[PDB]
Amino acid sequence: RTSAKSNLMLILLGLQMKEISNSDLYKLKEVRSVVTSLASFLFQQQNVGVMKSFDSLEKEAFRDLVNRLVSQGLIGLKDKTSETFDLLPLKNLFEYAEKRISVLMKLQCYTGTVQLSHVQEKLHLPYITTNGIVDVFKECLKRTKKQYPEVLKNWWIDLDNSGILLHLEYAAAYS
Repeated sequence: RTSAKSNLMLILLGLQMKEISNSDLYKLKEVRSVVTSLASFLFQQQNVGVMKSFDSLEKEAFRDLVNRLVSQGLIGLKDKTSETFDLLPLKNLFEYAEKRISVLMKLQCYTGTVQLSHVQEKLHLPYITTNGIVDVFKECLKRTKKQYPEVLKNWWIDLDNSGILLHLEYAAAYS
């Protein structure tokens, strides 16, 4: 249902804090589950003659996951020396998406554009990418459909690198 990257993304979103160090994050039970699962994939992918310890594979998996997120601009490295991540970009992106989706539904809009540059300017996040915004909206839309089945029947997201196109289909009750 969701990629390993987005599972870690959801864990970060739920943490009741604005920042977290690499070491504190790696100690979270939920994080270890995701990491262990990815590590087993990395073990299978090792080339012939290559056999690293599982622990080594887990640390490599964890680094790959965090780097994928930082790379999409979903979270930032607020401090390199202490390896502390800034979680505000992620939480602000989710707030932005939730509000956008909310207003679109209230106006019964079936198709609307979300321009990447607008999101970058609005939240002062130059590093956010379209793939990052897509995953944030997918998660919010998934939650919206679950919480408001009388309003949101179905949804789709199309690509327009300049932005995304949200498609919303409404349920009978809302009309």
